[PDB]
Amino acid sequence: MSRVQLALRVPDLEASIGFYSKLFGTGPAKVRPGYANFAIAEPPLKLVLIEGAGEDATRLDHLGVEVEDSAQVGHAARRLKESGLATVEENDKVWVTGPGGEPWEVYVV
Ligand SMILES: [Co+2]
Ligand code: NA
Ligand code: NA
Repeated sequence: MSRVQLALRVPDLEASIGFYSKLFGTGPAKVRPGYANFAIAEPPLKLVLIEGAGEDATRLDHLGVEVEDSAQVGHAARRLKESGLATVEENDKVWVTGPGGEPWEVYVV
């Protein structure tokens, strides 16, 4: 259906991969320099780890909703705009930002 994407900026990518592998009982789906992600079935979650630049603590990088196909992104894009939110589309993604600055992407992988 759809799942939340949580992207964390972490000070230690390697330590974070080990921790999350244990927490969710599954290994990362993608690993490359400075980046890893996990595709978790239960709870439905795309977890993204971005290595920080000498960061002192983990912080939120961005948030999102991962959907099945482009049509769903388009539907979300139109609904969000009609609701009065300012949006930015990529062509597939739509971006909105919350009042305290937290960015959300609605996207298809
Ligand atoms: Co993302
Ligand atoms: Na979810
Ligand atoms: Na934060």
